[PDB]
Amino acid sequence: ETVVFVSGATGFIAQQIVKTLLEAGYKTIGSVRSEEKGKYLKSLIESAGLNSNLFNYVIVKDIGAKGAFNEALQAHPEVTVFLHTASPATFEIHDVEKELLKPAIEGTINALNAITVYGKNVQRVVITSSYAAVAGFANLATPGKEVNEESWNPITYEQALENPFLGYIGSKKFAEKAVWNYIEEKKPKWDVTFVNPAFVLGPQAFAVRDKSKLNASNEIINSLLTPQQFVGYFIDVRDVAKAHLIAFEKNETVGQRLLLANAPFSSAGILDIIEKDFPNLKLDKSKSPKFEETESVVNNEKTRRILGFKFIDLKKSVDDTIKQL
Ligand SMILES: NC(=O)C1=CN([C@@H]2O[C@H](COP(=O)(O)OP(=O)(O)OC[C@H]3O[C@@H](n4cnc5c(N)ncnc54)[C@H](OP(=O)(O)O)[C@@H]3O)[C@@H](O)[C@H]2O)C=CC1
Repeated sequence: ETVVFVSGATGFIAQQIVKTLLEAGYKTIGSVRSEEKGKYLKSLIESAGLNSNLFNYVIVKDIGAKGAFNEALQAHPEVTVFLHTASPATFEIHDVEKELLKPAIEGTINALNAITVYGKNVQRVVITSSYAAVAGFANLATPGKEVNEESWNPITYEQALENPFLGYIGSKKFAEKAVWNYIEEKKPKWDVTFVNPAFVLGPQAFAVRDKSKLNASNEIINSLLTPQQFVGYFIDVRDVAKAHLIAFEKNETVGQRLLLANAPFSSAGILDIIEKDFPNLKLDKSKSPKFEETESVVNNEKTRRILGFKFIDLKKSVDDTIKQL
């Protein structure tokens, strides 16, 4: 009876969501940008021993476009759960409002409109948001201070306009705000849950494509193998994926923001792990790091209690990432 729609299903996080849904036996519909991406994903699922009869794809070439999901939800009236995992990709930015904040905000509204009008059987929407909407960064960072599932990044709309880096952060905050504004205003019959991941690391659900460059967050790792250093909170992608299932499965997740952050990390600390665990790689050397004393402290025991499983630690995450390469 439960049919789960997953937007942008070929992505790094979304492929792990799709794999997790199928291991749990859920009928799954993934949106892909092309027939080839859909056939490719189905073949990955087949070659992994999963029941590929549980998976189908729909072609949605442009996920932020007006009405982009209208036809998919006509063709699949059985959808009861909609995991909106993806925001449209962005590239070289010249107009931060028009190229970053606008497509992010309008993309989520356009998706919510289509769900409300065409997804008449949808009971739960899960929004993949971001830890960026929860804690403050750069000069707005609050090192030593606690953030929890109710905290918001204080960045204002105008502050987000200043440069692409803050525009990306602001895009996450104000896209999620658009969802909250849509609920209060239009009062849809479906319930919402948010998953707010920090830096997502870990192995790909199925396959390599190109060992030379992985998804953006995992370039924190592959850059070392291949370096802009980083600091903050990490979360293993498999924990992000499991959290999306709990997000629609439980009643206590309605109106909740699940803070998907495990433990602090640095790029140097990840290099230390690769140095100790992969001796045939003795790599590259750096030193210009940040120290975590720019980061808020995460209190997410509420999330960890709702999720009810133990997170994968950084060593296992990094080890599993390297093994695929
Ligand atoms: N990874 C992280 O650390 C975090 C990621 N997120 C968010 O989660 C989402 C995906 O994360 P991740 O999986 O890591 O990124 P990936 O690049 O691995 O996945 C990107 C996905 O977005 C799809 N996509 C992008 N633009 C469009 C578009 N215009 N029309 C249709 N499909 C589109 C891609 O389609 P194709 O496969 O066809 O290229 C791909 O499926 C992003 O929105 C990201 O901001 C949130 C918090 C942290």
